[PDB]
Amino acid sequence: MLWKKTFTLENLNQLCSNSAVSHLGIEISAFGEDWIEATMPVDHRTMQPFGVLHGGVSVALAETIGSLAGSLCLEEGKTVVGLDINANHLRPVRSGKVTARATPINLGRNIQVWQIDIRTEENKLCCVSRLTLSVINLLEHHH
Amino acid sequence: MLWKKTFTLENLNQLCSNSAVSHLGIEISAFGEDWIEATMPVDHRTMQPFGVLHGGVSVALAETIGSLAGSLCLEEGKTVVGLDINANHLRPVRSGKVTARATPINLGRNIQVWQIDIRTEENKLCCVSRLTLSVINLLE
Amino acid sequence: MLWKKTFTLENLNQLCSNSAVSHLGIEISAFGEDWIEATMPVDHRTMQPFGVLHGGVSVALAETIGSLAGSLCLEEGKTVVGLDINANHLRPVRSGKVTARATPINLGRNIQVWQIDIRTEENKLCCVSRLTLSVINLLEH
Amino acid sequence: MLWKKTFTLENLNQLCSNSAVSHLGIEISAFGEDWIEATMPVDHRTMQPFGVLHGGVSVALAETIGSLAGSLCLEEGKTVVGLDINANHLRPVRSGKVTARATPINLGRNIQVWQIDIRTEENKLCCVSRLTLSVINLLEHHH
Repeated sequence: MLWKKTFTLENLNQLCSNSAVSHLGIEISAFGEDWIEATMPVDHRTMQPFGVLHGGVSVALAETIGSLAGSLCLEEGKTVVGLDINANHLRPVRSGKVTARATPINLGRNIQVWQIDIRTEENKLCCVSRLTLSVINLLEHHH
Repeated sequence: MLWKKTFTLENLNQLCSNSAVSHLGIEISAFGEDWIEATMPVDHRTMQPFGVLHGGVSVALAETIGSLAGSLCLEEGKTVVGLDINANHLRPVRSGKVTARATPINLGRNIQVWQIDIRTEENKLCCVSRLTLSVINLLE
Repeated sequence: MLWKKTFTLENLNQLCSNSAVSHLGIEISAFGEDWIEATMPVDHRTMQPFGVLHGGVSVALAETIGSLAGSLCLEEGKTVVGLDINANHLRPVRSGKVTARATPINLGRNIQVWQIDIRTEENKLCCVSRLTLSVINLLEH
Repeated sequence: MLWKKTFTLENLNQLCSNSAVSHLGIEISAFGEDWIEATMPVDHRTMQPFGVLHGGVSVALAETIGSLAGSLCLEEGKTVVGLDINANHLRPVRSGKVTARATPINLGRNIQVWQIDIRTEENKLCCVSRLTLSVINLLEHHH
């Protein structure tokens, strides 16, 4: 099992409240031994001005679930900071909710690399992303 | 000039109402000869739970302003589709507003590449992004 | 299956000769129903100065196998143009050959997106890459 | 200012000898206060079968010049490792030499981000790239 922190979906969702995450309707929704998922609605909150899911907001979803995932793979007292992200948009989404699944590509001492695949409710791949994170020690004095 | 469509900031801001763009408090805020800017507040709509600007939302800002810029560089009957984007987050932002400026790298017949630089109110670069768009001929 | 062109490894290697591909000692090495591989030695032709495989060169390999894979998924009279590529380097490589496997992510009408994984001799992932290609119709282009 | 190591272009070219850098005909060719350049011939060593400069080889040139630049900004005892790179290929090149310039975007304690722009001898922009580097310390014992 990948995780080093103990958590529940309910506790994760509470932590994310009052932030860009809750503001965008994003919900941490499911997890397994080595992946975790978040969903997000396609509606006026998340669409670009022509009735489709805003591609930039898709990336917001990817960075959210990947950073969360990366932190859960570290012991208490450590967490991650997003360094960079890239993504390809593969198809437009007009309705329903999308689901982003984060899976680890490499978990280093200092650097983590995560894959995030975002799929429509029809299970079609609509976005693929790769995220690079830095591992930080929370007890270091300068923060 | 760069622009092929006529537009005003008020018009552009009306086009973006009741969407992800207005939902994030993003405002199309200025433009020149070959650049255009949008602003976004750093607050509870746009921050991580832990109180810094959400880097994913900076990307949303970047894609908004670059795609808009891309469409303005095309004649009527043509538009753009977001193909890919990448970004580096350079520094944390904890308050104020940030400004994203889109400038063109290459405007081709089929493909456009745009640079987006996002800066803090202290004029510091906090995020850089490159955006690739596909040019589509709607009627033709 | 995946491929729309018939081909052999021998034919592919020959087409690639007297170019950057052969200059780098890259060889098209195996394929399956929906993936294709190339190998590349780690020696003085491909190392950066302090004795490890050069990351940029690893990306040249990725773009090589991804683009070839792309072209083999199209019918005659069609081909691909590299639009962009990105990669993460995961670990240093000091010897042997590395192997790059291309697998498709999405093959659309006008754009193809390809995944490329590069692994060492002990099957360790040393580089991961995504490549974006433009589909061109040679008969109007 | 930017540079923390003392160097000349001859030193740098000496350092790159008998490596992928020399193998590709890449030459360190100029530098200023805030940037450094390298050239590379477009010929059979560097073209793809279709007779244009190999895009992957352009990225090799970008990573080369950015990583070298990255190490030159650091005190003796420290250097860099490539973490990731991305590039867009903007136009075919079929002859002459290309020139790549690395200019820093942000230099952190642990992470550096570099811009590389590659141009043809007509000074047309043919490739833009961004490189992320990790800062390492070579002088730690033991350890």
